[PDB]
Amino acid sequence: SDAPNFVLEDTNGKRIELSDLKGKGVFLNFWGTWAEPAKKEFPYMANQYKHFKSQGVEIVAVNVGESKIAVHNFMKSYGVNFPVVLDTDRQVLDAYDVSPLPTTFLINPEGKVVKVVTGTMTESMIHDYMNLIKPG
Repeated sequence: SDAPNFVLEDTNGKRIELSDLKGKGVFLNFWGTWAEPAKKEFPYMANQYKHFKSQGVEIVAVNVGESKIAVHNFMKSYGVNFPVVLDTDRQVLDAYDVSPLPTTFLINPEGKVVKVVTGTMTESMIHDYMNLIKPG
């Protein structure tokens, strides 16, 4: 089931289009700084990303319309090492029909959504999901 495309700037004004990431598996995570799960889970993700990045899985944590500073702070606080983008006026969110928050979409290399993950993730789970979508 096809994944709605989008273009947002990450947190250094750098333009990211979802369809550019064809070939790679995409851990598409929707989040806000208020969500207590993302405080638990971002360190897990940064940790698994050390492993999975060069296996061809990519993470795109789409923050849900918060200001640039709020995000940068949260990123620093939780040692983020992975691409975060800003959905400033919340359109991508609506495009994706999201809530709960967080919500993760697992997108395979062809670009279809293989699993919608909602609620809580163990690092253990995060790892499995990253397997579920990696190219090899």
